[PDB]
Amino acid sequence: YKKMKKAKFQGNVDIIKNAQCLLMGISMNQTHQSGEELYAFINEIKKYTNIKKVIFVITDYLHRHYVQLETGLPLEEAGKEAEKMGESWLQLNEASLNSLSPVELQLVQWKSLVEGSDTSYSDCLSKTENCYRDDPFFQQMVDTYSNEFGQKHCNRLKNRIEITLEACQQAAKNYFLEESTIILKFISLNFDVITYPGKCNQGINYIYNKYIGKPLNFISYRFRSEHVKNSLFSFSKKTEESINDAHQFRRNIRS
Repeated sequence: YKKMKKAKFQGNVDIIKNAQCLLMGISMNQTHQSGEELYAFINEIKKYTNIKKVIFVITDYLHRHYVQLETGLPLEEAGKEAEKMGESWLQLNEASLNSLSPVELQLVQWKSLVEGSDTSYSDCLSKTENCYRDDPFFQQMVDTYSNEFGQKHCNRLKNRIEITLEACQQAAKNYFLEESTIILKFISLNFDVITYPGKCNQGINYIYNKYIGKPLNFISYRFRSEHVKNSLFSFSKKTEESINDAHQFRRNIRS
């Protein structure tokens, strides 16, 4: 026996009621944007019949910075490795993607935003990189992240490879800067509301306010479970492993 997961948006939802296009960045570290929880999300959003379009950005290519750290591969080649994760996500979540209809689905690959589908992205990164040099608030934000996640990653890797705490910090810094910059590419997709099962990335919020000069239309959502007559996903594996986790475990098998 098993309860049903339902999703609910946090705070006043008028921001959704006035929207026609909804965007969500799909993270490879989440467990909350796959399987039951994704289906839960799509179920809730379809209740807002003003939503004609949903955009999912698959955030996998972003991870090449960390995959390079692990593997020593060239960055584009680390990128191919990283894009295996997005293939895993697509294949794990066909049910949810096809359930959106008649709401139109747009799938966006991170690689398309960073490398063209122009010099649109490199221009966007320049703004983010200038901001890191010039804004002590943003510089501290980035530094704080790269120090924290530098540490987490070096301790993850110390026993299996020769690695420096400085190497890990650099990769984490470039990761965060790319992630911060992407919001400048998201606006090109014409979304009206952006959402996530948790708080919005602070890099993303900062860059948006600074260079658009408008409040970001973000709303989070949370999950709850209820007793129901017939509960779905009962044959689902009861193991909360992110796709990044599984792909790492996978790469340990081949050292």
